[PDB]
Amino acid sequence: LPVLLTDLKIQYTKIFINNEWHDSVSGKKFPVFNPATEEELCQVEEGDKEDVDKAVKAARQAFQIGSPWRTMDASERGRLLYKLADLIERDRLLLATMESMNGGKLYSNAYLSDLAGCIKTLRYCAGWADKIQGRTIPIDGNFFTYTRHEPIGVCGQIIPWNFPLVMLIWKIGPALSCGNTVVVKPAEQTPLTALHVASLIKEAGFPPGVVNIVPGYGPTAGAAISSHMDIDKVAFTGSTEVGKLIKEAAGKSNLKRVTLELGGKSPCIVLADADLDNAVEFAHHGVFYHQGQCCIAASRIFVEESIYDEFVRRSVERAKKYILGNPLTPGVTQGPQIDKEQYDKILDLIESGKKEGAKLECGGGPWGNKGYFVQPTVFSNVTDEMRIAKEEIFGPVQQIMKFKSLDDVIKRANNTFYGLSAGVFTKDIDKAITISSALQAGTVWVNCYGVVSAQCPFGGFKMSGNGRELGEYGFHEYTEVKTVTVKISQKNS
Amino acid sequence: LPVLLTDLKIQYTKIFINNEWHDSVSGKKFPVFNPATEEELCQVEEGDKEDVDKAVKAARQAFQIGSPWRTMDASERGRLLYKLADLIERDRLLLATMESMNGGKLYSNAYLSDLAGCIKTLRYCAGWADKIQGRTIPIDGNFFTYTRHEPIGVCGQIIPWNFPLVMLIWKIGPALSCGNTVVVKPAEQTPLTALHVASLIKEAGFPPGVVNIVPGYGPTAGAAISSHMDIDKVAFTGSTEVGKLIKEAAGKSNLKRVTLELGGKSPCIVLADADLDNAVEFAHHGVFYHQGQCCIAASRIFVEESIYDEFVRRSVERAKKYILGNPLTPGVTQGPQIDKEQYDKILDLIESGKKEGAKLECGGGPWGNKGYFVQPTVFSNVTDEMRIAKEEIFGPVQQIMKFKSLDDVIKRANNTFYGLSAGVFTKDIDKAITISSALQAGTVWVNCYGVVSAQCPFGGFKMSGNGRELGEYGFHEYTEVKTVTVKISQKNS
Amino acid sequence: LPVLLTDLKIQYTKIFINNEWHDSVSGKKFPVFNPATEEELCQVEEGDKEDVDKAVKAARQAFQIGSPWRTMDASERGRLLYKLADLIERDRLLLATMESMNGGKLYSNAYLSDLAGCIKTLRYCAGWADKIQGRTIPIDGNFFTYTRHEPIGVCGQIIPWNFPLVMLIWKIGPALSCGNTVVVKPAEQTPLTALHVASLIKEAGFPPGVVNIVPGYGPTAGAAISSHMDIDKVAFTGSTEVGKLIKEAAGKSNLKRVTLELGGKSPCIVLADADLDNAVEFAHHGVFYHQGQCCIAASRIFVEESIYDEFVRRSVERAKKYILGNPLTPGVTQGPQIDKEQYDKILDLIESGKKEGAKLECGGGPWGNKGYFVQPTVFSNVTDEMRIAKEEIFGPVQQIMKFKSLDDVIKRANNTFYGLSAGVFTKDIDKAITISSALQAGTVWVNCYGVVSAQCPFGGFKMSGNGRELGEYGFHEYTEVKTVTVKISQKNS
Amino acid sequence: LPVLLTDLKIQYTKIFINNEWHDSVSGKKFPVFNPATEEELCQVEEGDKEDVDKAVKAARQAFQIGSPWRTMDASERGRLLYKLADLIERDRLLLATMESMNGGKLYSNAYLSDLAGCIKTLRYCAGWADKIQGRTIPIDGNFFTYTRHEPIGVCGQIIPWNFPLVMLIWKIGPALSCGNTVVVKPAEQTPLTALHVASLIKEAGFPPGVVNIVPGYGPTAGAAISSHMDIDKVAFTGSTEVGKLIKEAAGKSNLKRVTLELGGKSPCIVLADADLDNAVEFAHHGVFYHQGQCCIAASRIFVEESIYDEFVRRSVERAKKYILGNPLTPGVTQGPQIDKEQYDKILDLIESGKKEGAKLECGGGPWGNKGYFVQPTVFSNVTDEMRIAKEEIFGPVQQIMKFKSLDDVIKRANNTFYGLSAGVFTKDIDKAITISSALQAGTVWVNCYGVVSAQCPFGGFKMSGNGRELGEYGFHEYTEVKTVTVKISQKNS
Ligand SMILES: [Cl-]
Ligand SMILES: [Cl-]
Ligand SMILES: [Cl-]
Ligand SMILES: [Cl-]
Ligand SMILES: [Yb+3]
Ligand SMILES: [Yb+3]
Ligand SMILES: [Yb+3]
Ligand SMILES: [Yb+3]
Repeated sequence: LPVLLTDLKIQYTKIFINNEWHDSVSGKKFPVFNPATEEELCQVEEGDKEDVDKAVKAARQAFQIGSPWRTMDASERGRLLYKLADLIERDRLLLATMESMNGGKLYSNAYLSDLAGCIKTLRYCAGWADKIQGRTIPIDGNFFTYTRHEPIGVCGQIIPWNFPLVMLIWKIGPALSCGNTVVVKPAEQTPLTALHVASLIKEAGFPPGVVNIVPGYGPTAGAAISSHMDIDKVAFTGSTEVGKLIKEAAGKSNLKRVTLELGGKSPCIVLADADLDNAVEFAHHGVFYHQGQCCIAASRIFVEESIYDEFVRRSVERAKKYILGNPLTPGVTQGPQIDKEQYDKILDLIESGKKEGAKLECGGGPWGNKGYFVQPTVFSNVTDEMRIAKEEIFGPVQQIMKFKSLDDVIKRANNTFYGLSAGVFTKDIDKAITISSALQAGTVWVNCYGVVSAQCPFGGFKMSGNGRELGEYGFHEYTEVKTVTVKISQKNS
Repeated sequence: LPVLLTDLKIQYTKIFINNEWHDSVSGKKFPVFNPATEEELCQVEEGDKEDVDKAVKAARQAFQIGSPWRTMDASERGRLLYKLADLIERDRLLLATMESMNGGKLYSNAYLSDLAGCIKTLRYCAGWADKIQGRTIPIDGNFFTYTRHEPIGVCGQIIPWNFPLVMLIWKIGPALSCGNTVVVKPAEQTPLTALHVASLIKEAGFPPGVVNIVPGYGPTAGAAISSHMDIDKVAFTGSTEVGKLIKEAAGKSNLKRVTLELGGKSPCIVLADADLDNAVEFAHHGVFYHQGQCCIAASRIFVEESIYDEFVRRSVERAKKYILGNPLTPGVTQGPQIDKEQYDKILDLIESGKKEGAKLECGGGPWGNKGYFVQPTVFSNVTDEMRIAKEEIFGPVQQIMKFKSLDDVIKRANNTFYGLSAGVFTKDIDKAITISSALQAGTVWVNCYGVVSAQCPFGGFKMSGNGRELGEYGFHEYTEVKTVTVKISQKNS
Repeated sequence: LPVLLTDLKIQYTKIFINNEWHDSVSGKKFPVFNPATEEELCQVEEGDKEDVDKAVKAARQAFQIGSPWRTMDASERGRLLYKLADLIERDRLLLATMESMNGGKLYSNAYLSDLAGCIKTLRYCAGWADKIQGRTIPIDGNFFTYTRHEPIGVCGQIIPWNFPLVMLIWKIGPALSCGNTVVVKPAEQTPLTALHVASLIKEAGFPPGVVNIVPGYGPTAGAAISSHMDIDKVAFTGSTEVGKLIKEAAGKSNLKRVTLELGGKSPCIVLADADLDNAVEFAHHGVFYHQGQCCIAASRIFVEESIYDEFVRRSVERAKKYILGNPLTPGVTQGPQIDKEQYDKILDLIESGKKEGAKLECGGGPWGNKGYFVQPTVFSNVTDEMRIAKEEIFGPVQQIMKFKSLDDVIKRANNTFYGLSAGVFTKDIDKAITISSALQAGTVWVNCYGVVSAQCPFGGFKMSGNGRELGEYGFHEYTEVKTVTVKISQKNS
Repeated sequence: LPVLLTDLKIQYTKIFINNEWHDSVSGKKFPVFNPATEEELCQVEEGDKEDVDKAVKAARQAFQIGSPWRTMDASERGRLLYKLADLIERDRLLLATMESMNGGKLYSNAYLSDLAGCIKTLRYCAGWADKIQGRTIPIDGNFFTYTRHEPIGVCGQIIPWNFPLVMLIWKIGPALSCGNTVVVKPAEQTPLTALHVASLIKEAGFPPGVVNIVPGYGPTAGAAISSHMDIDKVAFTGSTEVGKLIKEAAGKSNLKRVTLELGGKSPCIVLADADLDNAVEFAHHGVFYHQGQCCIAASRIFVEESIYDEFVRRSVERAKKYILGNPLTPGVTQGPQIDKEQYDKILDLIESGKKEGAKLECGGGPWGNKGYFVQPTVFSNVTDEMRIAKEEIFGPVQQIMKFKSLDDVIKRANNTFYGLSAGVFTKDIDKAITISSALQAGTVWVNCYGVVSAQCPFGGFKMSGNGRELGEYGFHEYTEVKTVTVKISQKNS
């Protein structure tokens, strides 16, 4: 784990449009904070409807027929993306520090996991650019028919604060690989890494207007994107609540395409025959990773009666081993929550757990004199009606439940409007296949949890999302199919 | 062209749920009319929110893990669909008569085109049932990862009145092939063919609750479908205006998946080098087919200056050759519009053409003492600002425009919020490919128009739709991808 | 199990070319026998090089550009195949009787398994006809590039005697679905079902010359096919020995494409944790099905030491329960071997088992006064060097071996030039996945054996074959890819 | 066009096995020559059957289950290939010089075309590594079935002398991307670039034994590869004559898979309406590129009568503009033929053209006092029976023929056992599509010629080849499909 041997200096704080740095039309700025100290890190230009309009015009112009981005070889789009990955690799130390400092993310994770995933995902996407293909089709009658899988056009992309850099790349990688242009609105909490990446997009040689980055707030800049009459598609990751507003606004405006990656209340099912230590470790990591600030948090763990007490005991032992503090210090194993609103919501939910009669096993309160820290918390004897069993906590709070009937626990696992992911722990082949088939979740892990790679599509069932990101399948939502049918004198097979 | 040698008797008029016939919960009925005579044909049970709720419960139960529809071989779903096609083929005379009588559709077309397309499309879809496949994926790390392309679940399907039988099959064929269950709401104007098909679904042996058909009105039964908290996906074909309401309601309710096939204002571009007679014939058929009541109507025809006068002349000659009347009588070549609302809208638009200074070449008024008939109408010297150049008419009204610059005419062709289809007429290879690439339309025909087959995906760019129907690509919107990732000791390529 | 209530009458005995029945050019005929009685059933026209030449000219003419088979809609090729399946279904009783009588196949199996598989496979293939698609490709430079997946042309298809009807359809179904024309040479032992099917091909309405059937001998008619200068592809199922001659002759003649489905010496690995009764039953059925006359016979069963004695005991109990006799009589559970040569080879191999010191558990000799019957035979304590452990027996002879080390048994399983299939019996998820990955076999069954369906590709590793049949992947070997690259002024994504 | 500013020094001349440099088992060496001067460049170790055996053992060991190459992430195989491309890019000057000096290839072409194509193709292949996917399949019955697209194993790859570096990468790129190990035998005329690349394979960090390079002769080392009992697949590019021997030897040995890219006698058809200057230029470049030493040489140009004289005139003008000499000197536009055998064959064929009565328009003899130079030669009034119209010349010799009937000229174009490529020159959409459909050739160019890219599959019909290289489709011949079918209690869609 190497480190940045010089203090981090912030440089890019302006709106990025047509590969140039712009002040906001209003001239207004907004503060960016460090969640571990509660102090301001810098001021960033506040983009609003006027700044989004400017970005969309730039993206539209870069998408015009005959433009450099439209006419360059698909393989050259791929080359630009591979170059961008090499540049992010070059700036790995500074990006990981910036991510840790701005996002409250453990530095070891930011460096070893987030930045590695960013680079790997970009390289994966670069490889697809010249492999996106349409079809020739044996239509009835004397015609030659083919399809083009064209880019859609201008894509508005709203990035969350939990994995700012990784999610930036999950959105721009496929969009750019397919030949779209983008208007990106990073989270108001975490715009800094995106703006540094914008500097590298310019350096890599992307044509101007292909990527535009407008920092600002959700209700202003985000709503402007979702309601814009000349944005062809919006991609959003965040709360199911905002996802509903995005989908509504797309309908009311211009029927723009929508992909959504939203909340979860993901279940694990631990059968009596499971490797118990493996299940305890993965379920733990599943819920506590990045201070519980993952959509796929394993937030309902159902364990068969006969191993339930042992599971809870081993779980509690594991949860008591954390060292809270500044995420930049080596040996620290839990950072802060992102901000006050999230912090408040987590404490309010923990209070309902206590009140509604869940058994508190450890934690259950705040920590420290500054920073938005929550003690890692475990609740056992949780029942399905409790707030902590129904609502996404997005904090370091583990719920452990008991079951005796597999039919019943699958019904309980599925009894939610969420459906992002699930885990199944068992040594039985038949159970692994049949339970994973029966769970209403977009990703099911068997004897593991939280394994996400560029090669696999990822997305939710039900209210956890619309569409998929990554893998071969995820590229589909960044193309628009055009059928061309040509009259011919005589067709032959 | 054989005919039904006995008078048509109407039999199926009730709500179809769990393969049984139900009265409406309210007990209310609504009238169904013949648009050629303005007389009532029968009374049909009026489904509302209570009847939709009943249908969705039935569809949900038929979709449960372990149910007959979920556990039967994919190849058996295909067999049921091929059986259903054979039954529709058996009842071809009666279905085509019912379609002609109820829908105002020329009988020769209903028999030779609509019913043939219904049967062919069903047979095509039947063939896909056991060919829908997921992937095994070479994920990073020691894991085995695969995907399942599962059915989504309960699909609400809202069918238009213009092609009631064909569009019923375009929706149910793929949905059922993929293993979904469906709640169908046929158009209030045209429920009769759908209910007859329901009788054949029962006869073919589909399990109960797999297909449920609830006749009724858009604002009541349609809104109930779009806003239902346990419908996983809604598919709608109709006006862009209603499409916007559907997408809004999906967002506000349960974030259900939405596919929309909506209006158009589709352009044709006729180059000076085109086979003129071929272009005149296809552009004519393109706009006048089924009394102009096609989403893909070729409603803006741009013709190069030097051949423009000849094109208009030959167009007018062709448009003056129709015989209006009852669509059941042999030799009749134009039937009525579907209803009063459509009729009014068409006459009001024709009035704006005259008023705003378009040149009326033929037609321009109503016809007859009964039935919703409009004279076939041609306007030349149309300009881009006129109501008839901007708004979907959905009537027998042809607009012919002049151009001299190809750059300019592509911009004019694309200058609309619509984007369903387009036509290009030229003998030049380079022009055919480059113009078709530049047009923002889901289907582009070259030297033809209106060629639609089961093998080709069909759908709109921009506000003409979201998603695609038919072809390999159209099956994607009736599946939900689940990724399963299994921990293993050691992976090998 | 219904039966033919009238004595079977043989009708079609001539060469089938251009949908007409031909005598042999020489005028010669050859006898066809019943293997259960050793008596002649009829005389069939003996096709030779002159008759193959005539068939290839017919197939070539039916494949010419502009011919009915080349110009008909892909969907119509599919319709013809679905019609042919309906006709085979209609003649199911007579075909199953003919198969049983001619092939020595148990009637219950012929009716319930072979004929059902024939019909299902044809219906599967029919579904692919209009779903075979090429690609549009984003090539570097200003070009439009697409591919056509064309039929190859005239395909010579050499069918084995073990599953004459099923294998006829495995070859012609995909070939015809893809738009090829075929010259078929059924096994000299079993030409009768193929000729009846030819009568149904004519009845279904296939254009003449699309399917031609030339009965005759391997060294004459088969060699003529393999060495023909105007056959584009040869498909052969049979012994690895003949497969080598076919591949050699394709190289020496016209470099025709070759697919081969050849012998096996397929292993099963039974782990100590396996469901023992399930493993015993599947391994038994795996080796004894159709008198052991299956390429995939489970002819080396490796069982973990601790359950080995119990496995052998339960295996022997199962093998002693057969009733030998005429395959048409209800209750009979083992028919004869196909002919003298196979019969001799089986007895000679059984003699080596005894001689080389394998432990004979049951059987080990001939049965009856007529017909080519072999007692069902089990050998335990078999070692890897014995003839019965190395050579394909193609008879009712089970070999059971012991192992203690999983590493070692995988090496033993793989230590063969064969590689058609394998079985793994275990309750452990990790073992199932890792063992199946490590086995060098085209199909690996887990906790089952011999499960073959139209939807799955099937074929060998190593000397068990070249290429795959059936599934999506199997259709590839019946197309030829043509790339078309068109110069254009300017490409756009 | 930058150049190597230091004299080229040859370094790598030994056999490359397990990432180490080996002398030949015999200790023998063979000379390598410069074809422009006829002088020896160096001595290289002569690999024979003993050296191939050593290479195959190394490749087999690197392919064992549990080895680094088998267990590394697919994405890491891709990374190694992208690294190798970066290294070839770094050594571009030296590789292009070595190619020019050893291969007789014009330096500008070697640098700007060959090396660029090498790098681009490697980068394309790198992108596929983690995108090779199998399927999950909805089989009949209660089973879970999936497929693995595994690497085949040890691939023997025999590279031609005409494009030594490009063809090396066309073979190793896909093979390695798919996870195979390789034993490569470069052409005896041109081993030097391959051995330098081997040095870069070691530097990039490929595991030992994954790539092994054995220089030597065709009849010894090549035959050893083709006949080896433990090589799973052989890929060969070269003469159709040797291709036949390779396919024969694969059949006689171990039924190894064979892909062949062989000769051509490719036709162009120039219609009267074609852009004549464009057609003349592409047809010229098509036949004369790299001294005519391309499999796809446009060696039969059929031109419509009315433009034939003008075409010949303009062709002859173009062919008279070459400057022959050493391919390293700027401004030189034609290098030597590769060796004496090729040189002799070309002069002998040119002599038949004169003798059999073709009209000699220019050239027709040798050039210079040293080097294997042939004057660029044009023959008009060529007829279909002449040796120069039937046999692959593989030299700078253009044949121009006359036609009047399009039906007849397509028959003439197709009347050959070859089928690699073809060109069609016309402005007519219908003709372009229908002629390209009717030509029996693997690649058809329209209004261009010789356009080859990594994204497009390439290969022959008929005796010009078996299989395809490059594009998505070309990756298929470097995988082996394994079906895994798992018994389950109950399947659900
Ligand atoms: Cl498509
Ligand atoms: Cl997928
Ligand atoms: Cl392809
Ligand atoms: Cl597959
Ligand atoms: Yb505080
Ligand atoms: Yb009226
Ligand atoms: Yb005997
Ligand atoms: Yb000389």
